[PDB]
Parts: sequence; structure tokens; C-alpha cells
Amino acid sequence: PQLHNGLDFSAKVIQGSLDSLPQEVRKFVEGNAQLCQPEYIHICDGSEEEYGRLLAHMQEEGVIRKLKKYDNCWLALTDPRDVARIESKTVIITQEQRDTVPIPKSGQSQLGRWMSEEDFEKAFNARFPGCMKGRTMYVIPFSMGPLGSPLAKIGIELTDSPYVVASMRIMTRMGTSVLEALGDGEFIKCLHSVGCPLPLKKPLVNNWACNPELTLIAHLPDRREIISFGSGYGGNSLLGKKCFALRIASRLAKEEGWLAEHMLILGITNPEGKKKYLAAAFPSACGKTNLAMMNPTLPGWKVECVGDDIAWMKFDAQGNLRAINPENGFFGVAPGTSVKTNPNAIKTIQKNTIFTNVAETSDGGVYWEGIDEPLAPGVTITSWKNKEWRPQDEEPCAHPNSRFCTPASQCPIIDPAWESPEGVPIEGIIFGGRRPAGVPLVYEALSWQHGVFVGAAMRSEATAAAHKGKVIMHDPFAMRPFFGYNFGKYLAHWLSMAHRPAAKLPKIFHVNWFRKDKNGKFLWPGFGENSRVLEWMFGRIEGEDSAKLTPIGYVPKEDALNLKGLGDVNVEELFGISKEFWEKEVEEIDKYLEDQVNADLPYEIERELRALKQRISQM
Ligand SMILES: O=C(O)CSc1cccnc1C(=O)O
Ligand SMILES: [Mn+2]
Ligand SMILES: [Mn+2]
Ligand code: NA
Repeated sequence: PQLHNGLDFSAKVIQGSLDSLPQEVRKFVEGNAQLCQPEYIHICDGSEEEYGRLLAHMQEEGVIRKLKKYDNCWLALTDPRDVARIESKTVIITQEQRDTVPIPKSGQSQLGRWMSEEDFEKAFNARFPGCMKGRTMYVIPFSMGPLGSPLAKIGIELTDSPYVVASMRIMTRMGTSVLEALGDGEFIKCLHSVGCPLPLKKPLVNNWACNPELTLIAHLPDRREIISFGSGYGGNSLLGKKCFALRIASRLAKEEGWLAEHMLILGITNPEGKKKYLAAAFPSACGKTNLAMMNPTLPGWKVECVGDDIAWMKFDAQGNLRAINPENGFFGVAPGTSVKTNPNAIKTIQKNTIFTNVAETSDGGVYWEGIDEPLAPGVTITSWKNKEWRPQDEEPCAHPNSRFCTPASQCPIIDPAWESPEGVPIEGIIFGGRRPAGVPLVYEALSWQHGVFVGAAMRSEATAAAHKGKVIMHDPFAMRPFFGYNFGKYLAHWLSMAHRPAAKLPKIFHVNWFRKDKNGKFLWPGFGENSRVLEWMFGRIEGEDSAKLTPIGYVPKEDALNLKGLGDVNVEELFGISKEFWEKEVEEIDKYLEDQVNADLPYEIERELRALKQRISQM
């Protein structure tokens, strides 16, 4: 109903039908069309025709370039103001701040950014009214997980960005089948605008619409809403990637008895024809995608990839921890990707791939720092800033956060159960960080409670202090930027799994690929040689007597690690445990958990801190 002609948006639909949508999906679409005032509404069907036509359209408006060296590959170069997730403009709205972050004892919370309902309503009203004027509102119906999966969740993303539509087609399962599957079911409401209504009030840079000053990425878990304004980039705009996958899903997980985690999932098969699935949580620049797609050096071993970023895991009636990758694609960091570091990624990204902020070769190929591949005499480079570039030039040819966005189905070692609706049974969970000193190559937690403590205690060398100097920062569970709710309550949720009847608790490990000697040289060759550490984990899960007790947990026995063909590895330095180092380490973990988790620190985590202190004290 209406007394005039401004509420019914049927006449503006250029694909699909408002009439055909489920009731609550129509209310979401039409209500936001009323608010945002798009010129057109395009209900996405997910078809190849739709996708090809949208790429060709972006190519027409100079938003993307075709990469002529490859099969159906594309390049977007952004406004340099819009190149990454912005944590300081990423917020969660709850009635009480304590539900979102623990109230710290002394300092500012680094475990999330709470925004009041009141501040959000004012921020929303200052951004969204009229924000899509002159633009198409695309309606993206998407599944996080295989369409039928009991572990899958559905979203609807409204966006004014064709780049988001194309990228969501790769990274999620989207289109008409999702609407038909959803019916009158619950879904996560995802609203996105680049925040540049036409006619443009400000200059358009590099054909990349964004509003850096008003950039705000908001999560309202109580309303099942994600509302993102002003960035067209990655984790700010692809609302499945982090906003749904980790922040909303971790809150749903808490409510519903499951886990939404920043973990790769891989399947590993040994020479005895036994296969196990492992999950691993690493912070930035620690090589998750490299591990998830490992080419093992050990003969008779096979690694296969289920996912490189997000794991949704739920203990089933039988007690198995069943995990799905809720994504449909890999959104990998391009720099440092080489035939040496990740040959399977190199194979994956040569067709049907969208690249963002990488360099382009004159023959229509891609380039970045660490590609570790020479160009034939004659081949020149255009930087990600669309300027001629030479290897001696002092700025990088690719943005350090530049990306490939590639279908998961194209990975030559994609696991045959990567889309199984039941998920895969997780037998080990691996935590890890970049630690140039003190921390052994691998250790195993003494118990589930010790393992949750090891997660909570994760630290990693930052890319910088942000002028020259290193910082060792805390990144518990690799979730510091991604917690959907109070981290103390998340620790309690993890600890509660031990009390779930029938639960088969996976073995917990911690790895450090990055330990250095006195001269700053890596003690471990890494890459495919990491298969030797996975072999040790595999045997430990089978109950092999291959461990020695230390104050930090179990490490490999003398002669337990397969070092056949590495020549002389310095195992003594690589597994060295210094009382002085670990006294300092437990003090930093104590100060951190006391301040940042404070009243919400579970008893069992404090007990694990006391126990580690006591074991170090007896060295
Ligand atoms: O900065 C961005 O928008 C992307 S951040 C990202 C992308 C893919 C997978 N993981 C991450 C992450 O920040 O952990
Ligand atoms: Mn046009
Ligand atoms: Mn990630
Ligand atoms: Na551009």
C-alpha cells in the first residue's frame, strides 16, 4: 500500500522480481531501496551470463582491465586510500559494551571496538540516506557453506559495487538456488555502499568509488545485520569474508554450541593410506595459504586443501568435531606467492581469477614482490599505481595487501570432501606465530585446557612497529581483529567443549616456522619441509610414543623428527627452551590476559598460567 508512488520499487527491477522473493527478503530489499534511492534493482541469479556481462561492463567503465596473458583473468587498481580492512572503523553494536569486549583492567581494549546503538543510529543516518542515487542496487543471495549443509548459513548482500558482486560470486555460493533454498528461513542482512551517490560530490580516483572519511564497517549481531559504508575493498565490502564468516558467525556459534574460527582446513594422507584433517589458526604473514596448499617434500605423503581462512566446526552426536569451509574461493595475499612458496596457488590463479592492486606485465600478466620468476627480455611492468616500474625502483610494484580472488574448485589439490555438507572430522588444531626467538619449531599442549591457554597466549612479530624496529604483538587464536563478542566468554565457550558428552577433543599443537639463530638466519627451511612437522603431529594423534615432556608441553623425542634429506638441521637450537626467555614470556602473557580479559578471564586459563609459571620455576 501507498497514498502515492514512492514505496513500491517493482518498476525499477532490471533482473528478477520483488514478487518472487520471500516476504522478509522483499522487506529488506525494498526498505533499503526506499532509504538508499538506487536507480535500479538487480536481483542476482549467479549465472555465468550475468558474471561475464558484469565484467565486460566494468571493463567498459575502466573499473577493471582484462589480463590478456591468462584465461578470463581481471585486474582492479584501487584508490590508494582504500587498500585494506580498517580495524579502527570496524565496530560491533550491543546494548552493553561488556557483551562485545571485556572491560580492561587498566588499558584500551584491543579485542574489539564497541559502538553504542545511539552512536550507530547517528552514523547510519549521516551515511546511507540517498547513498545509491544514480546506481544499481545488486541483491546477492549467498550461502556460507555447501547449499544443503546443516552447518551452512544464508546471507543477502545489497551493494552498489559490481566489483563486490563479481568477487562474491567467487568467494560465496550465490544466485537463484540460494533464494529457492532460503524460503521463509532466517538470513543475515548485509548492506553495503561505496558511499558515492551520483552526481559525485568528490573526485573519483582510479575509477574506484570510495568514501574514506565516512568508512564504517558495523555488525549488529542481535539484529543479524552487517552494515558497511565507504570502502569497496576486501574484508570491508565482501561481507561474507570476515563480517559474516567470523564476527556474526562467532556470536551465532556461541549461541548455538559451535565454533567459527580463523583457521585453514587441510587433509593429510600418510604412506600407510591413513588420512587426517587438521585445522590451523595463524596471524598475518605466517603462511596459512602456503600450509593449506602445501606440496609435501616427504615421499608417500599428500596434502589436500579444504579451506585457507575460515572454519565452521561443530561436535556432532558421535563426538566428532565436524568442520566446513564456509567460503567458495581463496582471497589470498599476492606478494610472496611463488612457484617455490606455493606452486598449487600459482596453478589455481591462471584462470577465472580477479586480481586487485598487483603489477601488470606488458604482455598482460601479473607481477608482485616475491614472485621469484624472471621476465623475458622486452617485458615491462606497470605498478599497481598505473606507472612504469623497474626492479631497482624503491617502492613495491604491488600493494603489500594486494590480492588474488580465485575459485576454490580450481585448486589442483582441492580436497574431494571440501564441499561435503557433513563437513570433515578435525583431529588436530594448530596455533602458530612468527617468533624469531625462544619458541620451539613445534610443541603439543598437555590437555584441552592447556591448548585453549596456548591459543589465548599467541603472539607474533608484526610487519613493523609502524621507523625500523620489531614488535611482538598478541593475537589470541588469530582472532584479535575478528571476535564477534567478549573474548573471555569465547575462552569459556572453548573450555566448555571438554564437558560436552561424547566430545572427541582434537590434539592441540603450536608451531613456529620463523625461529632465527644469533645472525638472524632461519633455523628451519620451511615450505614443503613443514610436512616433517605434520608427520610428527600425525603420529602423536595415532598415540605414537614420539614425545618428550618440557615445561611448555610435549616436543619431539630425540630422533623423532624425519630430517632425512635436510642434511644437518640444528635441532638443539630449534627446540631450545630457555628459563630466562620463558620467565619473560609468562610475565607478558600474565600482564596481557589480566588487562585485556580482566573479570572475564576463566578460572581454567588463570590455572594454566599458574601451571606454566610453576613448570618454568622448576627449570
Ligand atoms: O584487508 C583486506 O581487506 C583483506 S584481509 C584478509 C583477506 C583474506 C583472508 N584473510 C584476511 C585477514 O585479514 O586475515
Ligand atoms: Mn557508464
Ligand atoms: Mn584471514
Ligand atoms: Na581502478
